[PDB]
Amino acid sequence: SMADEATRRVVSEIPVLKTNAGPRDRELWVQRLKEEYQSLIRYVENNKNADNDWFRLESNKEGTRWFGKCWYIHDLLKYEFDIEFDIPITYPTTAPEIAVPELDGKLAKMYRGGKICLTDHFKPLWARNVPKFGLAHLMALGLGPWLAVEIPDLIQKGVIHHKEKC
Repeated sequence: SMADEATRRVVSEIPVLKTNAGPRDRELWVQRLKEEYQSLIRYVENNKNADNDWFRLESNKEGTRWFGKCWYIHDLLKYEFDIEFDIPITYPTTAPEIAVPELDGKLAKMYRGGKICLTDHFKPLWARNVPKFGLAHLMALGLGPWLAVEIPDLIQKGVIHHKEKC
């Protein structure tokens, strides 16, 4: 499969997750969060090594609410977006829905309320890999490819503009 190899090329250095638990699952959920943080931090360290440190995330105490920032570079200008998501009760079989609230209503591939609209490929890719993919994979395979199509279009249509903070 071209799809299987493309997926492997993106995720092969991201730690695989194991535990079948969502937010209501007590000690099993705490264990899943250890796998989620261990996978996220290795993905961040790999990104830094590759000059692609493109996001920061934190969570609430319970690990049910995630928020932070992602950066996208185009013609050497770095654009920053605030991101957030909830963990569904049926995680990790169900994938989270990433929101970029500032882009609500500013492009077609966005739902009402700021959730990014992904290709029909992400969801079945996630489903076929349950429960091995986690939040690092959501960023790598979900938000990452979405920004690489949509942010270039927002810049060319002048929908977003860059201003340097110095």
